[PDB]
Amino acid sequence: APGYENPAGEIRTTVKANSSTGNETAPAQVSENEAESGVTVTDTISYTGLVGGKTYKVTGSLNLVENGKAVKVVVTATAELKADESGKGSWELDFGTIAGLEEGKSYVVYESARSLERLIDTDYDNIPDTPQNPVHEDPKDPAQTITVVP
Ligand SMILES: [Mg+2]
Repeated sequence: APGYENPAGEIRTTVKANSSTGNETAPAQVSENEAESGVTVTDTISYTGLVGGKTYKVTGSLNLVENGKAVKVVVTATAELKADESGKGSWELDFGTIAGLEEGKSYVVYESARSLERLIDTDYDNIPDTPQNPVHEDPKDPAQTITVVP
């Protein structure tokens, strides 16, 4: 086949819980009363180095964090999303309305964006043979974290 330069992708994530958004410094926060009432959780996935116009199966997980480690999947969400023509842009993944988040606990979002098509050449025959799949799985990323406060 002709010249095939492998795409090299990166995804970053920002969680929103009700009206609170995580950032580089501090997690999103919801009160115990908000947690009892059901928390709307959405995650923004900022991507670069994807293949323009290609569809990615995005899977997200909301994870209980203890001692800086993800110890329990609370909920997952999934959608098939198209990369912008430039291969850079953002997606929104809607987790819906989450019950049972506990006061004093932190929860972290992970994202996996896996192309439907084979876009990575693993064997240098110039033929792509495996999906492109950047991930963001940082249990200590405050931008992906929700903390329940009194
Ligand atoms: Mg190949």
